[PDB]
Amino acid sequence: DLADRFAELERRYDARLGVYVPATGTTAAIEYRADERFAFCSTFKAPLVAAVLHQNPLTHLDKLITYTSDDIRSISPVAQQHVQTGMTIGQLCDAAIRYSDGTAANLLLADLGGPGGGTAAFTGYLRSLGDTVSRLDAEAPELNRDPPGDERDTTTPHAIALVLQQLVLGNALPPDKRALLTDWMARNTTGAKRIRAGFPADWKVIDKTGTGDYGRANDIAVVWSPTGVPYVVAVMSDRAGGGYDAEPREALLAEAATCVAGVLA
Ligand SMILES: *C(=O)[C@@H](NC(=O)[C@H](N)c1ccc(O)cc1)[C@@H]1N[C@@H](C(=O)O)C(C)(C)S1
Repeated sequence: DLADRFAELERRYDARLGVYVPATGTTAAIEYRADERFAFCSTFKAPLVAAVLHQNPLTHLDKLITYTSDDIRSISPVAQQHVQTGMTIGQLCDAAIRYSDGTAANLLLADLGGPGGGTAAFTGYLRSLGDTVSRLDAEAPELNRDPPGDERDTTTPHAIALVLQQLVLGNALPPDKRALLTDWMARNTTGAKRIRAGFPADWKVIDKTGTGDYGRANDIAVVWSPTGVPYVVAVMSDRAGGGYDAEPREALLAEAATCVAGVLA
């Protein structure tokens, strides 16, 4: 029994786990704590890139953005290396998705513009996709730090799955922009030990991870069966019982995904 297996994993990792897989074709939706709020952490960077792509002509990707020492305020594997030269919008999108670069995401928020350094426009983009649940209130590093239960900077496995479905599988973006977002998530470097780890090699996986304080570990993915049948998989977790410094536990996500993959096979 699936709910029993997820609850077993919660006890194993002293965690709260949320899972959603939308209904499609002949599979019922898979849901576990799917309507409970979890911190976005870096998972927001996927719809952020979509927002930026949607808002501008495709060749806005070629615009050079400059930034300085005081803009590096969070884990930023790429932006720290290019600080002397700047990064184009396309480079920033690439880094935000593939390396979960915090500075890149902060600069992309500013590019979107408006109140809250872009967080309000980001939230408005989600509302345009019918997501009345999610909210972004802060940028990096603050967005990963809200106390357990606080609704700031949260989504739900249900809400973010439906957003990702529209972005990758549906028609939220035109095909060319859709393909850019899909390819960056396909080439993600941070996700090998999460949803990817729970699906057989002959299934295609694209994803965006998130990791935060209070043992937060998330992953949102689109997977394709060996016959090209796609599914959206959202797994979110925290370990609030260990306090602020609780270790995120990727293995929880790998195990949850293995259970999901068993049902979808
Ligand atoms: C978004 O989730 C980002 N999270 C980190 O910036 C955050 N400071 C943090 C990282 C790791 C911890 O143990 C605690 C807080 C980036 N996205 C993450 C991811 O998995 O995608 C990282 C790649 C770790 S950093």
